[PDB]
Amino acid sequence: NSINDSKILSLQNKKNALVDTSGYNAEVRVGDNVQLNTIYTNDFKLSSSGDKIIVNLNNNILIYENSSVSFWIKISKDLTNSHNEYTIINSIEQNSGWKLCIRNGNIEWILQDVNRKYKSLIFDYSESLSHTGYTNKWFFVTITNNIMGYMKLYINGELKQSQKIEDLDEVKLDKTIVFGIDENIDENQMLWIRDFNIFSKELSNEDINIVYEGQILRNVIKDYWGNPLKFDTEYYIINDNYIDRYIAPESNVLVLVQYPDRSKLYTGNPITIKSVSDKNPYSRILNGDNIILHMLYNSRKYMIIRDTDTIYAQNCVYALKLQSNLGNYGIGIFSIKNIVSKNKYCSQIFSSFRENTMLLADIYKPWRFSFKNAYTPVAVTNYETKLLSTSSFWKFISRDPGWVE
Repeated sequence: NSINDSKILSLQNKKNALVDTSGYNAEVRVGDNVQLNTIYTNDFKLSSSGDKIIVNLNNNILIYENSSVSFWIKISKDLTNSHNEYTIINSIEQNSGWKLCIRNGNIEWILQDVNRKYKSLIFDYSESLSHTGYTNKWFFVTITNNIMGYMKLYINGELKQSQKIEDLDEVKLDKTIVFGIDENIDENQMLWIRDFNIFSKELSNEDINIVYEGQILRNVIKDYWGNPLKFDTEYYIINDNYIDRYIAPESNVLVLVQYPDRSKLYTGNPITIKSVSDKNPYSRILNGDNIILHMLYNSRKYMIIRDTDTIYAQNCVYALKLQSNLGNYGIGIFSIKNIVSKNKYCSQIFSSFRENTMLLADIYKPWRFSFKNAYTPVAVTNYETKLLSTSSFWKFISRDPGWVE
């Protein structure tokens, strides 16, 4: 309400064109090579040869003023793992204005006056390409400014930095905003931005979380990178407690096998998700949807099913197995639900076959004619006290163009 009312620029894909739907009619010129609406309706990709977007504002409503800028961004590995500084959004016409820069795993917002003097807010999104970092992951950015002279930086609704801006003087805002990288770049160096908005007020933490919660699309399951999960797409599924292990069948019992090369992310047996009630090929998976899992193992497709008999040693614990006969079988139907978290894109997996179970990974003796131990994904009953266990969190890693190897 009050939030939407203060929007003076809102870049959205309407026809098959990126336009300003704030009502203020800014002119938006998109380069011919720029790809729009590839992951999210209102996203655009900056990868192509010097491709860019120019926004010429047609108003004069808007440093010592109240304003906010928000958008989501996803930066590829090759671009984050570079020592060069890249300007991606620029308002600086002459010497004053603002700009967003990328450099060595850090994202930086700069506000400078005519004398080349500047102040900034910085955030290390890529620890060191760490699993816990945001390299090639969608994350929400928000920058606010107030007449008090403070500019703040929020990431996924969390305040990261605050800065007093009295050191600077003459800072006039340009009527032009240019998206794009001017520096020469390589093939796999790319980034995506979605839902770029500018507000004529300083959004409060409450306001920001409302924007964040509304644009993350809570009912759409997410893959590891933050893209919406899709049917008929291959995924490497990993458990949050064993990020260095991939799912694999031993003696028709799925177990978590350690990666041969700990740096190679795409390791294992790809799993494709199928919809029980057929829809459209690669359509989005919503929470509560019934799904079936197919694993590609040695060039053959198998359906993952829950074992009917419990493993000896809550109450019941069942191992997962593979079945060559594909089709709709209750024992192979699962349900997925996103986990609420600002640090990860994970989900929990449930089965309501004969008893309500939730998938978890832990140490067990899954076999019948053996006492061998193994880290194994299991479907367990009475999981009420397990809802917060990280051992119940699963990540779906897809082959993403922003992470090549």
